[PDB]
Amino acid sequence: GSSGSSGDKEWNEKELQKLHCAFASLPKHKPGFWSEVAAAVGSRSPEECQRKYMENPRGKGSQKHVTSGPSSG
Repeated sequence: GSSGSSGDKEWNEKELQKLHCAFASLPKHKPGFWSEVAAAVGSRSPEECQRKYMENPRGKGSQKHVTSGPSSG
């Protein structure tokens, strides 16, 4: 029947697949990897593709709210 989920800062398959796809299609050895994956993930920003992935890298991962880890940019 009916269904849907609204009200939870999250992406959608279309995005994910785009994030992963690109992330896969495109090399991670590249510089503006985000800018790239962001191309296909246009749906979102390249700076977000990181924040997103960071949460769901592959498995558990690591989250940080206060006093972020090592920052470089």
